[PDB]
Amino acid sequence: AEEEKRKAEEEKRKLVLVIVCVALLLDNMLYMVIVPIVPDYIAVKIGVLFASKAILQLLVNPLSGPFIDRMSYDVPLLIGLGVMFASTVLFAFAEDYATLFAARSLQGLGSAFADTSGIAMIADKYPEEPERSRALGVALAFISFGSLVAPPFGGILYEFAGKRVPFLVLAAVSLFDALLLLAVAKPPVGTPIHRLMLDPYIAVVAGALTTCNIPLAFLEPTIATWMKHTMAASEWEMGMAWLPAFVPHVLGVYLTVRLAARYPHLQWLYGALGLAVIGASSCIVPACRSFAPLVVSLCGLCFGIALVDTALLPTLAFLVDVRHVSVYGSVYAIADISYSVAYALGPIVAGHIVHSLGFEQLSLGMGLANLLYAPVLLLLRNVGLL
Ligand SMILES: CC(=O)OCC[N+](C)(C)C
Repeated sequence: AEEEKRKAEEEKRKLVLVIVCVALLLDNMLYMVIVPIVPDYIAVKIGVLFASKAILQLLVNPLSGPFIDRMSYDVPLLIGLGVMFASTVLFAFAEDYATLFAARSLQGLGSAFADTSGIAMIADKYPEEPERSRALGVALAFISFGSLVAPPFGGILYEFAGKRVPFLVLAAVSLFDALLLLAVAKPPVGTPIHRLMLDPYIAVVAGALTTCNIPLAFLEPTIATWMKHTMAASEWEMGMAWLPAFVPHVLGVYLTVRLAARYPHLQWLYGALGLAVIGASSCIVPACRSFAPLVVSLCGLCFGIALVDTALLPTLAFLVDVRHVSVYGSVYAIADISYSVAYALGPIVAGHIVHSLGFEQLSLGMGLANLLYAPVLLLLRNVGLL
């Protein structure tokens, strides 16, 4: 009678959860597999390429906020996966420099239309605290799986085949996922965004996401030359250095979901612990001389970003549910802005800072920026009262 429709609605919930998580996995695969291929095909500006992706993702998101607010979620998710498919097909036969440039900018456009609406859709069909925390935890777990084990197993199959075959196969996989979303999904006025910068705790979560995401923006185009300069830097362990930093991320997301379920007041405290672990994991970086201490420092850094993201995105959706209209367009767009600011300031400025100032000084300044934004989360003792 009723339980038939309830189990059908549970299937329709879990199915779009698995589909959007696989879409996010392929998205982060496509972000992290392209970066060792563009310097092979040359013939600062490479930083102009990557920061152009991030700056186009920055410029679309306030303009795109009302598009997810004023309309539904299935249409921008379909637009996002379609633009991402077109970008991957453009990367399949990207020959000149302008081809790579336009393809990377369209990948940023697909980011702005896909990732924000996907994290909104996962946080829309769970209007309750432990299930929303579990769903966002599994979403960030697949995002971390992509961004932290996909580039080695993409580069391995890049070595002995080329690039024309596997990018077309992976774009066909992404279009297969988009057609499955079309086959099963079957396709109020919200709160504006120009007031949300004057909304203070939204701004606190935005600054915390930016300071959380700043080490992976200022270390991924940076640590590679620091392998050759100081470290022994074997190729198996230079290419696969980010592979062991996956299991602490899943351990951190399980700890954060478990401490968010058993405790409704310890989101922000373990989030400040996450910022503290990010700051300490940035400060350890000069002291490492051999390989495995650097590995465990990167593992601590990914543990910290897992804690911070899983403790603050349900807090962000909770704050939208408390104070404003229950829509999820512009506020995860503020979250994506908080990603794009760090990933825009990263690749251009990091190499010039290291070549001018030094790498130990940059790492200490980054750790001090983390640990001095750590007393900004003192204010979040007044959220669970609401
Ligand atoms: C590459 C990217 O989209 O940044 C978010 C991934 N994360 C949460 C692991 C840093």
